[PDB]
Amino acid sequence: GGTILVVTGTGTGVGKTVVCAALASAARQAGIDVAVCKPVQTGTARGDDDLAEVGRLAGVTQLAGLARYPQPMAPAAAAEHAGMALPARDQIVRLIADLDRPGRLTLVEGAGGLLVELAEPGVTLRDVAVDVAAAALVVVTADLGTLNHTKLTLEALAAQQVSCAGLVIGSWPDPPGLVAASNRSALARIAMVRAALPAGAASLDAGDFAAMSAAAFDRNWVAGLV
Amino acid sequence: GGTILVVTGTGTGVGKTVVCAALASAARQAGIDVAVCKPVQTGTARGDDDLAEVGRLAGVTQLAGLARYPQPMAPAAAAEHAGMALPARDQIVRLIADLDRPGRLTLVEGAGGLLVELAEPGVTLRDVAVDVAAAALVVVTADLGTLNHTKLTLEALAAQQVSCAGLVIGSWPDPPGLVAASNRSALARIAMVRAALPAGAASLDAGDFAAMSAAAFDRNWVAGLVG
Ligand SMILES: O=C(O)C[C@@H]1CCC[C@H]1Cc1ccc(C(=O)O)cc1
Ligand SMILES: O=C(O)C[C@@H]1CCC[C@H]1Cc1ccc(C(=O)O)cc1
Repeated sequence: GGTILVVTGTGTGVGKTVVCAALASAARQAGIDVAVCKPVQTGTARGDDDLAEVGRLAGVTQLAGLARYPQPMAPAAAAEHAGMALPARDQIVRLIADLDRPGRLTLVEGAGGLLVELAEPGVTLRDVAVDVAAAALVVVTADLGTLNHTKLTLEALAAQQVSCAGLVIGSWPDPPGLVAASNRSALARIAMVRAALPAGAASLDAGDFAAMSAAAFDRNWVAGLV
Repeated sequence: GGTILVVTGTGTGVGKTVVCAALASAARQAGIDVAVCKPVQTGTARGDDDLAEVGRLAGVTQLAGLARYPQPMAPAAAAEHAGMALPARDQIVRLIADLDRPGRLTLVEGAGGLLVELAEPGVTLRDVAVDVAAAALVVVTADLGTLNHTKLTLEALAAQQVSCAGLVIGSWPDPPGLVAASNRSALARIAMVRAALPAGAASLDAGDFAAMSAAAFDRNWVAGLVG
């Protein structure tokens, strides 16, 4: 196999997808073959499609999903609303395992934070990460409260021996501000901050997004991922 | 001693203080002697004073502070900004132990969420709860994202064998939307939802607050907290 990395976050709406896209873009620009697996998508009624964001922003074509739920809710609630079960754990893990190949960086995107249910019954992205021996990249905010949520997520990773590949600040403000600047220094004291994406990066066109991504990450770190 | 409960939250601004006030009020209405302590208060330059707020709302008079910092930031950053040190672990323990008394419910209000550093080095409200054998009451929101934060918080309590006294929804919308109702149902499957404080509870006067508080908690559960 290659390198499997779950891209999780401290919560919902913290920039997981755009960080997934940004890392994919940087990796592809380093010559790395990149696949993204998002087993479960919700909020499809309003048009959510994080795989398409990755495909458009980063140029990834190996974009694997299993289930799509109309309502913009956590997978379990969206599945309950729709009256249909979430996928099975085996579906998700085998899909990722089949995507994984030598020389490839396979990013795995869940929904919401680390402990949200992704597959029936009650299996999370952390469970999946354990099953496929992935490390976890954790997308954080720079906002008030990020320190607790980041420490909570890192503890939960370590509790099941899922290695933390670093943090990415999903949206970095301009100009920072006292709290954002303080949080960035504090976050760097608990884990490597791999990048801090400029606020609004998710709306860029493909060209600007690739330039942003290459600048966002350390070249050597990206190159060493596989 | 009596019963020590730390009142924590999934994060900042989730209603910890109002919940502390609400529980204090319900317990006082049960005849339970209540003390509330706030090891670390930040935001004094903004006028933040959670003890004064619990006193105003619930009529608690036994209010013990320790460290206070001007800036409305996490304790470590507020202390750093003030050129001050955080308190030491033994100072928070002493502050709580001095309050603990048979038949008394002592509430310890944290700053931000459970894993926030309250004492150097990296000492948290969870560490303090371990030191004083306190259970933890977890204030949650009903908003999108609460489920992950609540499970993260409950796992962190269990990782150190800190009993979870239950959850309190810090603000409950009336009427609830689809997500809030789904979240409350999902929260109750995670742990006991002891109360859901009505939105705007913090704005009530002492009489309406006391009524809301007596209505918000199960009086048997409250009385059961303290022997
Ligand atoms: O991936 C995202 O964060 C954006 C999704 C868009 C639709 C709802 C988001 C999924 C989600 C929301 C709340 C919770 C919870 O833990 O309460 C778990 C997962
Ligand atoms: O008690 C509260 O939640 C209200 C305080 C008012 C001013 C800052 C709040 C404290 C705090 C903020 C962020 C974090 C973090 O983990 O980033 C930890 C603690």
